[PDB]
Amino acid sequence: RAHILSVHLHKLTCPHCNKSFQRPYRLRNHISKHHDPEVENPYQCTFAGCCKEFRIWSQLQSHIKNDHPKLKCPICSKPCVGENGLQMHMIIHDDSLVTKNWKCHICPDMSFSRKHDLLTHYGSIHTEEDIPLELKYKIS
DNA sequence: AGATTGCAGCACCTGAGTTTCGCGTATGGTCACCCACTACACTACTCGGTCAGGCTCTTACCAGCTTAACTACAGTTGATCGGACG
Ligand SMILES: [Zn+2]
Ligand SMILES: [Zn+2]
Ligand SMILES: [Zn+2]
Ligand SMILES: [Zn+2]
Repeated sequence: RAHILSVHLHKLTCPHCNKSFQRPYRLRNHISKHHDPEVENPYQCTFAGCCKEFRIWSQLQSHIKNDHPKLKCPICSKPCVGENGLQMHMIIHDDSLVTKNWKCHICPDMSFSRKHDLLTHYGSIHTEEDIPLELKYKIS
């Protein structure tokens, strides 16, 4: 895989000056300046569904760090991008919309009908230690 | 009534119709081995983004002046706007 990407598919080289760069990111920045079109805003947001464009690389660095920070779900630690990403993923845990089933983390048999009732099993066969966070998190 | 002779009865070697058999030749059947394909979960090296380090370029200068434009003061006229008409 490395041989193909270093002897035949020269993807890390400039299309114009024939320098090369240690990551595609720096090649992109290089093309955006040293071989740039007459465009006023040489930088464009690299992320999903974002259409914004910028004059100086520092403003793009700021925009990525502000509006596309890479987060982990507070409950399930799965990664997501930006405020919308977190708010979209938080629906999955929501007990008002997602009228989910109720089970033990270990015991195969459980089949509760309400959240308060599920805490009886975790309060007796387990205890207040090693209950799952989605059950515990009365955060709203 | 004897010398010549046939009948036919005895016994033992022999022959086929009939049978049981052995094998060929070949066929369906047991079952043991090991192969091919598939696949859930995994191993591990690379690529990639991000960050620092610190060497690097390039700015534009102080008050004044002296080369260059605006940036406020200013006046009659627009035609959206309110709110009420059709
Ligand atoms: Zn180049
Ligand atoms: Zn963006
Ligand atoms: Zn979550
Ligand atoms: Zn249990």
